[PDB]
Amino acid sequence: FQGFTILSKKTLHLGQTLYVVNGDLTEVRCDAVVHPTNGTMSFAGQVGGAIRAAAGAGVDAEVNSYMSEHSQLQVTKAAITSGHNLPSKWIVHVHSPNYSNAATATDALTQTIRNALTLADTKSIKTIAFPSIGSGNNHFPKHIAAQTILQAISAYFMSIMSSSIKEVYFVLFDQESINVYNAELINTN
Repeated sequence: FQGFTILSKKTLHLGQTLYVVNGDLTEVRCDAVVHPTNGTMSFAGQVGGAIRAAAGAGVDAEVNSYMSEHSQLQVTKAAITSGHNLPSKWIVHVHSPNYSNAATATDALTQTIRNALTLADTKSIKTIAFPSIGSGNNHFPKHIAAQTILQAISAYFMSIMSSSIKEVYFVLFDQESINVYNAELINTN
């Protein structure tokens, strides 16, 4: 519908490629999209509302059933459901931490990203699209969040034998967040 622009692309040491893209996360054709959420797996805010709108009411049944079987999504943890009417096959729901005046806030965000990627590997996901995580309701400053997330991804790929994940897209809707991710990608290797 709206289309996309690729503002930056960078390949990491062992060949995974990260992209900073302007567009609508729910329009990307990829294996998985990331849904930052809370312990009750709500679809709230700009990103969560858009995901639910595009996925359709069918996702509600699946998320509600997931909680019947698995209880709430604990902080830093991830869970996968189908994407329903989304053009991506899976939704990776992640419970990101809130920012706090402690180094533990960035550690927890690192673990959230590591857990999301690890779970995505279990499905042999090849391409995965992230919104800007941690900025917004979780209140991380934008640069700190982007640094933490990009470094967690770089470190993930250097901490496993191999991964199915070949491409990671940061799909951002505002110039401010594009500028932040573009700047931090330069320091991501």
